[PDB]
Amino acid sequence: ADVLVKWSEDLANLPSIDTQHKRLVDYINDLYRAARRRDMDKAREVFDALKNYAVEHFGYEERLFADYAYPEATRHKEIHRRFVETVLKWEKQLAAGDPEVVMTTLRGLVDWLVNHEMKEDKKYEAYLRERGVS
Repeated sequence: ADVLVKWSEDLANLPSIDTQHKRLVDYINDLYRAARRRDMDKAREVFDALKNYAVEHFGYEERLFADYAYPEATRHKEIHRRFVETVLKWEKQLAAGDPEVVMTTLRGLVDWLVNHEMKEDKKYEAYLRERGVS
């Protein structure tokens, strides 16, 4: 009753990646509690940490892609870039348009965790593991 997103064995990936993906999960759940609270101060605070961390995380994945010539680097990097664009837009709508904007961004963040952080990222795991990345 408290949590929006939970870890799953299907999200599990390289251990260094898990560390970062787990942090995104916690930020999503933080934003969820802030919206339930409800509490726009916290929501904007959490959103900023989420925004910065997501960008750092995308930076780390792209560093691995480049170093190891991951064949789908270009597509994956562009998906990240498009999401960051989206995130900047949400940051504008969330400051402080309505309070239900935070709900539309939570809907977007759940979709992103399920379709990207799980489904899309899982694609790089074997290739990188093969080459000694963990």
